Amino acid sequence: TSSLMEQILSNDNLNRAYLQVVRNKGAEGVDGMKYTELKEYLAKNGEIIKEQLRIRKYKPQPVRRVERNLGVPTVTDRFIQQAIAQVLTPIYEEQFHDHSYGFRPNRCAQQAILTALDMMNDGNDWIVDIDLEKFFDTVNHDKLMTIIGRTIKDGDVISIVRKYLVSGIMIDDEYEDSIVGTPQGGNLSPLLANIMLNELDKEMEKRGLNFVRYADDCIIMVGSEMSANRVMRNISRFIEEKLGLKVNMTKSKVDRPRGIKYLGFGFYYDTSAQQFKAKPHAK
Amino acid sequence: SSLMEQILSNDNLNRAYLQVVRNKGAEGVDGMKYTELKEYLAKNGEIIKEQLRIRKYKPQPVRRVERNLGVPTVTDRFIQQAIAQVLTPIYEEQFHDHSYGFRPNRCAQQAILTALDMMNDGNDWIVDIDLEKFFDTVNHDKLMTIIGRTIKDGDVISIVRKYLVSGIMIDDEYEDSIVGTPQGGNLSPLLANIMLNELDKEMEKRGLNFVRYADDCIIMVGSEMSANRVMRNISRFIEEKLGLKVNMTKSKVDRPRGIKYLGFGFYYDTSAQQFKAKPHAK
Ligand SMILES: [K+]
Ligand SMILES: [K+]
Repeated sequence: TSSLMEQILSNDNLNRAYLQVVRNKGAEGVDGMKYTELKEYLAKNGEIIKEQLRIRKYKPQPVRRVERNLGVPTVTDRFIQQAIAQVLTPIYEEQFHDHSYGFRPNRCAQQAILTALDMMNDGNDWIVDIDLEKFFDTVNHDKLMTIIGRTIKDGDVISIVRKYLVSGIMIDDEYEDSIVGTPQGGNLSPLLANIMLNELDKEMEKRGLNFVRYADDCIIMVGSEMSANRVMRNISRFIEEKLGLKVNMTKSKVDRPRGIKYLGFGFYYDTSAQQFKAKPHAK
Repeated sequence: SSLMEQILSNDNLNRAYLQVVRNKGAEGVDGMKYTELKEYLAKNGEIIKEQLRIRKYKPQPVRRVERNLGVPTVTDRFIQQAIAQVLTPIYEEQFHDHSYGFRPNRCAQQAILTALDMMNDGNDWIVDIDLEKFFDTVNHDKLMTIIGRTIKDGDVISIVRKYLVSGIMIDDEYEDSIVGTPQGGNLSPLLANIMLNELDKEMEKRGLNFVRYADDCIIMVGSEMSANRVMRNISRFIEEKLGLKVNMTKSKVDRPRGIKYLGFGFYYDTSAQQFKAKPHAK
């Protein structure tokens, strides 16, 4: 991974990124450029942008704050972000935990719900529901880049990824309202969050915990109230002390499935089926 | 090494019994609880196996439960699961990538995502064909003939036909956006997918953009005239070639806002400038 920048800038990869970003549509960024204008802009500026990226002179624009609050990158920056993610995603898909489901290829929120239901119906129906503050509002950039740097050795890729953090990329959280569809502004930021939170997945696996995670939204299924309180404390301590993220103490809770709201779903006991099932909760 | 001996193998039966216990569920007509299956098979498994080998095993009728469900006895769920475990890998290689219902590693949300991608590519006239319940209308001989193209083991054909007669069908709680283990669906959804795969191949040959979840399919077309023509042609194929029943008053052509599919409604996100989906009011 010492020379990933030229893979990112290859003609095939950039053309795939352009196609995907146009397919994703979305609102315009701070430059007012519509997604239908990207093609003509890159015909004139694509080679200049490649040369700027090669010497770390490309300057991402700040995201446009759009009001749910969204940070929308310019369509040029979504294109570059997508080009970066197309190369890093296969690298990290080999590392990620099978119970991580958010913003990953061939995975979705319903899969996370099904796995959690299997866990609850096996007897692990004490739920540790840890609530985290917004990832990109709180993550330490140096800590994140150090974690990424364990795998990515290409300093040019490290450099532009850091610049996109400063630009304000963030996670579109409409999945919390059970919305299905293409997120806005999420070509790169959800991958970066998964890289950091993959350290949490590894810790929970090391502890033998049953969990599902969707971006920064995790639930842990344990067998007793005493064990649930112990896990709530230990994992909350780990997240704040080792990952430097922030736990919402009042919103985090231990409960039975009936009290959990997760990825827009609630849980209930089906007395005919004699097991827990899930359905969208009232909103 | 026949299909039936594969179904009755020790590894296959043990996996089937474990999965059926894991699936829990209500009792069938014999009153046997899922917690009683282990002891019953310890005592009677060899008799059951012998009866299956010589085509003398008799499935019990499903139990009507109330949304109406037909619940097989837990022994029959076990045998159905044992059959499905061998037939599923065979048919998984024949099935279409836009078939999502009751298949390993596939779910309703994936069908929604694929449909949304087709809609946002400009195919936002939706053909919404409504079929009467598959197992209330399918002709058993027609279904078994389609299955027989692949399954040549007469002992497997025999027991599958007997399960059709017993009344197996498809738990449709996914229509209410419910996520979880269906009741009574160890074998019936696979059989429905085997026949409806004939529709998938016909739609693929016609170059149509579609998604299907069991007997619930929507087709994404570029214009109103094209959508009505597809509705005409595909409804005719379903009735004439598959012998299924199309409900005229419920089979419509509409824009995404008028479609309810797998519990989801569709709307146009003006900020994102694209269609998205979310649970519809119920
Ligand atoms: K959570
Ligand atoms: K339909």
